Amino acid sequence: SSVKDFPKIKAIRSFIIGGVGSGGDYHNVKGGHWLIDSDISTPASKWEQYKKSRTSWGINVLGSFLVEIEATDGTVGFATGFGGPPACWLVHQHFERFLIGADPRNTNLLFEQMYRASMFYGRKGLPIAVISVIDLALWDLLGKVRNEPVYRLIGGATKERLDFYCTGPEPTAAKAMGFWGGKVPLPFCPDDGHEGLRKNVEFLRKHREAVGPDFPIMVDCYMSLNVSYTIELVKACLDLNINWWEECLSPDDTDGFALIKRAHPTVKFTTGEHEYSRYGFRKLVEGRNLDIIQPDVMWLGGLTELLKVAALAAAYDVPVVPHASGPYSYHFQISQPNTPFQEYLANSPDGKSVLPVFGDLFIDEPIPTKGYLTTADLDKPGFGLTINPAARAKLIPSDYLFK
Amino acid sequence: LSSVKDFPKIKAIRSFIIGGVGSGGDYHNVKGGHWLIDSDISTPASKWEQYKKSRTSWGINVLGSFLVEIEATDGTVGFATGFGGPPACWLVHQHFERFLIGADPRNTNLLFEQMYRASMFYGRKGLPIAVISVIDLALWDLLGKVRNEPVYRLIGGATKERLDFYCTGPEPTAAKAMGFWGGKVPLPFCPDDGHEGLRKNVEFLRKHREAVGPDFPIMVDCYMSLNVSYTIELVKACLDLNINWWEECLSPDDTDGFALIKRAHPTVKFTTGEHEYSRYGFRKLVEGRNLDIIQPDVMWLGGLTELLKVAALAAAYDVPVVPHASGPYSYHFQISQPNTPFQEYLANSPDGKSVLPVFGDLFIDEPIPTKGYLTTADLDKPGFGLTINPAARAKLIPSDYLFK
Amino acid sequence: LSSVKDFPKIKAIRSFIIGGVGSGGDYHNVKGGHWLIDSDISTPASKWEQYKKSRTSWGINVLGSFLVEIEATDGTVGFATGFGGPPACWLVHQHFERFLIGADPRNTNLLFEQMYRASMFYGRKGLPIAVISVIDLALWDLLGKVRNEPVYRLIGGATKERLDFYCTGPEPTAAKAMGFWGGKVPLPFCPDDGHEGLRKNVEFLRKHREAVGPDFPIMVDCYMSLNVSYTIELVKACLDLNINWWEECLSPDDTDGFALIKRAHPTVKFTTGEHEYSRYGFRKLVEGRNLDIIQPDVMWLGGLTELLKVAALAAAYDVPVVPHASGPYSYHFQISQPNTPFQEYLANSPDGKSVLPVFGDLFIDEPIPTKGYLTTADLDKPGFGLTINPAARAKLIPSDYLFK
Amino acid sequence: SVKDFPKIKAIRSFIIGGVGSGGDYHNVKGGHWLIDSDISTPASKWEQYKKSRTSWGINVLGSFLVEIEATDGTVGFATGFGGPPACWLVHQHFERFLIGADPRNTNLLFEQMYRASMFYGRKGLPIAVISVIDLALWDLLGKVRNEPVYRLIGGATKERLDFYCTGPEPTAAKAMGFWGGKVPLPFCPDDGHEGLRKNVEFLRKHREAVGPDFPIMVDCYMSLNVSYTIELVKACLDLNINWWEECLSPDDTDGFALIKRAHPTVKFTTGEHEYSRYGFRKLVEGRNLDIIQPDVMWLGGLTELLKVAALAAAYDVPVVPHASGPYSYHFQISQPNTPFQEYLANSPDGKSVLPVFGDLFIDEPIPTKGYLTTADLDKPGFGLTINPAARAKLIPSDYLFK
Ligand SMILES: [Mg+2]
Ligand SMILES: [Mg+2]
Ligand SMILES: [Mg+2]
Ligand SMILES: [Mg+2]
Repeated sequence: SSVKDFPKIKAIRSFIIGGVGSGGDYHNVKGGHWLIDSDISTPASKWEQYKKSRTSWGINVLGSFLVEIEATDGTVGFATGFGGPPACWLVHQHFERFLIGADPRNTNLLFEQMYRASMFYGRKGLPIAVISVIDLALWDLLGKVRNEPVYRLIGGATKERLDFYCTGPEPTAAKAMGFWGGKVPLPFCPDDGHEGLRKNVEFLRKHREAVGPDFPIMVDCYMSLNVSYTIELVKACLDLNINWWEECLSPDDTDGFALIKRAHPTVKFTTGEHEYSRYGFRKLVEGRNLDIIQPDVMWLGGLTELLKVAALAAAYDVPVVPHASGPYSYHFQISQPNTPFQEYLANSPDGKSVLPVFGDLFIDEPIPTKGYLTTADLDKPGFGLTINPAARAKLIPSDYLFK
Repeated sequence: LSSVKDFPKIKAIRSFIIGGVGSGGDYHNVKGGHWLIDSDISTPASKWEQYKKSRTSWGINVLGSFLVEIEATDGTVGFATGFGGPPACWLVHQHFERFLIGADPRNTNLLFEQMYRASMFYGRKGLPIAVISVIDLALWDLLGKVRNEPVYRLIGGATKERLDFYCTGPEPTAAKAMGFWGGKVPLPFCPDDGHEGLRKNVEFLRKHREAVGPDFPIMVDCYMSLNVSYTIELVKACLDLNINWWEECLSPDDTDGFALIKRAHPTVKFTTGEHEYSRYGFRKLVEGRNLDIIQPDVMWLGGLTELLKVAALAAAYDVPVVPHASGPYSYHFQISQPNTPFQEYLANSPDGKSVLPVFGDLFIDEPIPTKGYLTTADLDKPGFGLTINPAARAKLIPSDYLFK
Repeated sequence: LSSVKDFPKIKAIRSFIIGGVGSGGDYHNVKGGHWLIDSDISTPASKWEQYKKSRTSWGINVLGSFLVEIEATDGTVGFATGFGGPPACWLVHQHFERFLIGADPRNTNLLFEQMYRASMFYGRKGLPIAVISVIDLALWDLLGKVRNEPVYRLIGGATKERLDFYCTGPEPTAAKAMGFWGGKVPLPFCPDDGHEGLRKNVEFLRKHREAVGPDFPIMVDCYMSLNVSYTIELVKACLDLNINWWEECLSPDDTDGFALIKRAHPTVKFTTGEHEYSRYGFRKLVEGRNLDIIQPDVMWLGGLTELLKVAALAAAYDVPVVPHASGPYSYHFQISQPNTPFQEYLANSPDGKSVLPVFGDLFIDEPIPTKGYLTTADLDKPGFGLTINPAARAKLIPSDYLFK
Repeated sequence: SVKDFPKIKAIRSFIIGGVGSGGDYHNVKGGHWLIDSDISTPASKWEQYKKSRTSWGINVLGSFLVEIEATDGTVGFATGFGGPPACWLVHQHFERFLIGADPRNTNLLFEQMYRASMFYGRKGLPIAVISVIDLALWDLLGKVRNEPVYRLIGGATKERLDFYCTGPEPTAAKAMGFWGGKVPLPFCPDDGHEGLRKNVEFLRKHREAVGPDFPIMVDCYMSLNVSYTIELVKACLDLNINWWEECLSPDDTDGFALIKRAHPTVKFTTGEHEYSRYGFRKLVEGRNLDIIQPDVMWLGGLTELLKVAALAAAYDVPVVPHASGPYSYHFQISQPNTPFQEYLANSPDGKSVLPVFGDLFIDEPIPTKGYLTTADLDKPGFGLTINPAARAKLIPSDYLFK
């Protein structure tokens, strides 16, 4: 009588995305893509048979999945992420019980229940990725019911333009397209010894020469190094003026950054894409040994938990720059006090062009073909992503997993 | 783009000083006789005989209350009240209005950051921040009204369907009888009264404990009037009384002192925060985890936008946030977060034996916990659900005269 | 080579979901009425009414149990069970099988590092690690069978000839009567039940202390359901009950909180760890030496291979390791290390008054501590000494359907 | 039912006569660089003990061998330094814990020997004795099972083991295939600034001889101090030294916190003269050491080494044992945090690879090409067979009890 009668959650559906290159799993791409077939230092590079390809050790094992949440009024919110079959299984077997019949505006409650109820087998990893996509679907639903973009529901626009840096093998392409900086993947791991270190130095030197003395260059190490190696490598590259070194250490050793900072206190280091929950991120802010924390919105717990993570970081003026994530990150970056810019993970096989982060799953993903986006690009209900009707044929119902 | 709601922009902002007393955000600008100002209460000024008997003697009621109205281009008006009076209104128009006119009210994060950083040279804490807080609350009231939704449904929904209250006042037996889960009494004597005062404080608490029985929770408010050594000795002298928690024992300037207090009484709970401001001020109270509960006042710390960030920081360490009784502004907040367990109700009756509106006759529909609790249904009104009493309109003094 | 044993390589790996309930590694996937799911137990979900009376209500039994079989080229088959069900089986074949086929099963260190580091992008803790744990245990079972030796004789031998147990369940008088050295009871109410819940918790523990006498050791399991302040107050309220130790008082996400708990109760023992994973996860529980005992679950933390490394680190600080239940997988470990003093047995009888197989009817010869202890002789069988019940194989659901 | 494992029937001890044979690396013939070249040591402070390491007694103990025979006739053995006093302790103290025991009870036997000798041990000689006994137990276990020790402690984490060479000729190390060369620091702090400049020139010459890329490490044999180390390292920054080894006395590992404050981008190592899991935990705490280097024959043995490596692994600190031959090879090839092996050049001039234990064994696998593979280690136990010729040099320890 006095306030809006908000529709409640009626049902939840999940699908696995058939094929590759479509959906939230960044690394479930076709062979030849630099993301899986170029020289990239990884936790498995220690072993020859898992050194030449990231798919060899299973970086693409999970695949992508999609969650749809339908309200009693017919409005449907959705989101995608990596997790595939196992994720869909958990969606229905465990989390559905908390959603059906609930007021979707109760984001704080739903997250706490899903998180604490799965604590015995979760807290980090796959289960949290599942909660993340469910939470993102809820926000998409809330935006659509109110007919407002998600960013207008979480603080508004703190900026009217979102500037991107490009992650890929071709920083000169990033520069030419308008991106403010380029992040390249380190090719060799510590096990390659000093030989690999010199090759790593040459690889970076070549890029620095190619883009000029001013273009910012960042280095992604995909949690593949160690303290001693990181310190030696960074020292060897001091004249290359690297902007920052990303995820040098395993997510299990964030304590190691106190040691890295002791050695290179004037050098920037970042990490976080493989960390989860507000409890996990509080440790990355503690000690302030990380210049930027980079959670993945589809992995850390979702938008609801991300808002809390950013608030804690904001109390220490630590910037939050999410790992890729597309619109799920765009709506977040454009609305907070401490979210300076955005990352775009080059999704073209050669890293020379900008293609949709989620492939052909959606038909209207806003892309930074000129290195940036504006609030206008995000002025669509929810997260603004419309499922490509032609992609429905590729959406496999998860029903078979329960037969 | 036309693909989404066309939200109205901010058209104008108005401010008023609330005439008289007992109405508005200033809890302490009340009529003489009210225990809030005329009972024995230890304060930072109790050190001096002429300022020990009443809190008004030294100026606790000097500012008064003020009201801010923010009107959107569609005619919708959001508002909020708080303490600050004339000087607060002066700042609203002279400094902050420039950031508001023509802005999208949904840009709460941007507007807060601009007002806070732009007033940093004379603010960061205190009066200027209280001004920003009331403006921010008015923005949220406006947002809820435009969307036709209660504020709590815009900041996380309901994490609980019922909000339980504890009652702050001189009569915990009344609090118990009314349904409140606990009672917080004000400490009567300050450190300068010496050991006699300490004995009198102990006797004061002993009698309250005996009156409510051994199980009813009793908390003690010290209004930032003690010091480390006195707190340690007082707490020790009261161990057998089973005090639930000791509130604001130290000056807000010495939160570092709780490390020393915790070293002495690690099994005793301590709280503080009503006179702390910004996310930068509160990060300190969470650091070291020497405070069991942080208690910011929504109308003082910076507003709801900033409070949401303060609560999130505390939540990462599972530190509960229980705001200093701020009426609906705190109710909508407490009902929505994962670490906001209960609420405080500052007995506003002269004798502390009954529950009356926190903001007096300024509004006509303030939800009150006469039974010691409120429900989400009680909060189901647009914005903060407060409607100005048309009769109070006459008391609303335009701030225009301050610029003549 | 021609001078040493020609060890068979891994030929194939099979996984099965255990149909029904009460059989397999999932301790909580049991029939209704079992105290493990239907008694008053404080949990992380006890904050919500609809989830506080039953642990199955919020999903403690959602995963189910699964079995892994690893067959060597000589036809020898090693196997192990654990919780994880369908999703666990999916991962076994889709991700981990690639590292196992054709490998030398004696390369336990290599295989664990590969599975762990290759799944770090979505693992490090939780379900994925539980999968790796069961595969590792199956590898050890296989190694013992190929060499015709018990697993304990392959990881250090016997550091003791007898393994003493304490009993976890609602009836400590039964534990005492059956010969167990101590009894661990589950705390009934969570912090959200306030002071009333706290008084009830105290009365609950007092009743048990009264029942077993002043000398019988009583431990309290809190199933990661409390918080720092509540734990401190509860322990203080139970000081005269002489509780041996308080288990998993905090969420596994806040082990840092034990520093605060120890500051308040330095003479009281605290334990945790059943929901922590990897050597990297456990190194934190040993740092600061704020935990008197760490308790990993061998089927969850990463496996026996990783557990051996966790125990070695703890051993450098003389911190005892007492794994969570785990049956034979834990018995073989506890009997072989320098810092593994005793073992836990989770009373699996619906009323907690008798001891039954931990894995139910899945096996036909599980050694059980009916007298409160086991001996090295009880463990003298190839591998982990568990023989699959033929009648249970029909209950074994091939995971094949998950890939159709 | 299960295997009926043979129990320990007896234990025998022998002193290895002469020099150049056995576990005492430094009990060699005069002229060997190990004892007669310029090497900074704890005793370099005194002129009469400056020129040779034997002058102050680095070779005073000698080598000894322990044989443990099981009831089935199988015999496991190991060698180490300790000589006569070591043999005395083997029988007078430790034999009581071994006779009649199941050799598979490695954890129990180690704890009993260590804790029972705590009143006069914990570090040093007594621990070296326990180590050799423990190694003999593992040799026995592998032989009874007809498996290499590495297949009993985790398998192979690598199929190839790369070595770096310790000696005065890094160009020889490079030529032979070793990935790096570790040279001994010639002068101690007591030689003042003059000695420091000579140390710098000494290292510069080696760097210039092997080129800018070949890894060069510097061994300081626990002879320096904090201030001197800080000044020396600073003076050599342009030489790109890979790591500085055992700069401080084993009694002052706390000093590395100070060294790291000064040179946080420089690698430091130590540990060959540290013992037990309790001793090594301190080297891992603070993470001020980039590599810990216990000697398998001194720290307590393989059983304890496995625990030391596990603690280090929790912090990703690599463990690279000091020399040790097969006792270390089997360990390095099997752990997650044991990247490479050290080969202490035993040739007098340091230009060739000779057996670590001399002519004591007849089949010691040697890294003539700078590496070894799992195939080289595929022998029962530690794969060392006593040289029939050497049997004559095996002096029964019996005379020590008469
Ligand atoms: Mg990255
Ligand atoms: Mg107060
Ligand atoms: Mg437990
Ligand atoms: Mg050395």
